[PDB]
Amino acid sequence: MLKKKQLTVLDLHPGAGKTRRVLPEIVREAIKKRLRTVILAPTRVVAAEMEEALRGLPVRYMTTAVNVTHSGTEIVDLMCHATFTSRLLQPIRVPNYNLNIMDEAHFTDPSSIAARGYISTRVEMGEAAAIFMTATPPGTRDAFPDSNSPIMDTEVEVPERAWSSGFDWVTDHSGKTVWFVPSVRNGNEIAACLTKAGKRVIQLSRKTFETEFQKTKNQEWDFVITTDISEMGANFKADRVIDSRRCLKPVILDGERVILAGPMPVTHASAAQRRGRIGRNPNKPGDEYMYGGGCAETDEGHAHWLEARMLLDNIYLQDGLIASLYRPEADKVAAIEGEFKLRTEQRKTFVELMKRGDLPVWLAYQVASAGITYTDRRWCFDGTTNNTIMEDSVPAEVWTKYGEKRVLKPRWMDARVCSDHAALKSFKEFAAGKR
Ligand SMILES: Cc1n[nH]c(C)c1CNC1CCCCC1
Repeated sequence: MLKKKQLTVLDLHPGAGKTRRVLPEIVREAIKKRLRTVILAPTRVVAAEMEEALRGLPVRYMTTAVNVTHSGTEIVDLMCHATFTSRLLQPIRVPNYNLNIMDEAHFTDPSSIAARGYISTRVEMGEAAAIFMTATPPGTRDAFPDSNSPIMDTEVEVPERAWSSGFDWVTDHSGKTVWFVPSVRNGNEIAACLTKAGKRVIQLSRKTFETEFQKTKNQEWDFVITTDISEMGANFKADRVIDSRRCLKPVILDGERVILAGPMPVTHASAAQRRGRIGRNPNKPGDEYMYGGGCAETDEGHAHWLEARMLLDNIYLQDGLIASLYRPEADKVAAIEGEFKLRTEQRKTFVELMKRGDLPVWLAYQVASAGITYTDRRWCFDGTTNNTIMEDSVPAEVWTKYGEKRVLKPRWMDARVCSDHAALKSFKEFAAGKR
């Protein structure tokens, strides 16, 4: 696999041992052949699991999720998918790795799509080798792959709101359940209903993942309520998965605003990854998978692929050349390569609005391309009346950096800045000039 000019897709079924068995063998061979290597983890939790599988081997951990005293003799680096893309964008030299390994290469967040695009272009140019590790590569049509032990698959109606009757099977179970919901707010309602019935519930989402995941090992629990983030290598000691089969979809309207459409069906790749949380122990057959809807190709026209093109257009590759998206996922967006390329000063603002400002890629692009500097927050207050942000069914209010109380009304509206209580609190701090 390690030979230059080659991209290999390691597609063994979920639980086959790609991370703990195959990955250390690849690393040993790359070290023997003196190949400068990079290993890409989707989250900080998976990075910690990788250190346990690679313990003893000379690997340089470029993350604070691991506490190691590095010897300085390493030719293998390990970092998260988002860290790789961030360093490419910033004015810091990233080595031209001979071997590029991506674990959980099915991750559809914008920085993961960008990393696949950049790596596959280098391979196509005859410069590097690459290995994409996932049971569900882009374009998969099989929601029910093989597992370590048989799974009981049942199509059933799954509640998406609090309930009084009709779903006895949910609370009559005596094991442990991992329940996938379409959003943070939807999960809050189901958690409240279960807690009222005497159940012990843990909630997981992108912003709380590392902290709350530790609770699954440190305390007794009956249910885990989670968004699609737990599709990226999160492991649990459970015997049942409840899957709504629904997700939210960011959509750009008239190139003017971003809305969160849905809930709508998940892809076959997501359904297989959600199902893949159970049936992992070969000695424990009979884990249950309850699913409440069908699959569809909802990644076509999804804003993450447009945002990935915005990142790739602002990454240096060679003179005026721009990296393409990974071939099996390129038709998900209607975009001309190079149309989002910014000049030096606007690019610097774009990077800082994402890195320090914590704004979504699309929103960061509108501000930077309009010629506005990072600290200038006048655009958060001069939008039209129909862009007013609502807090508890009443217009949200902030004190500006000048000391004036103003209604939050952004020139560009992106629904992700107010999708939950935590997101709106962080966007209020940005509008006030607090970061
Ligand atoms: C380590 C681990 N992973 N998943 C589960 C479940 C556990 C057990 N944790 C409990 C915590 C409370 C005391 C007993 C041990």
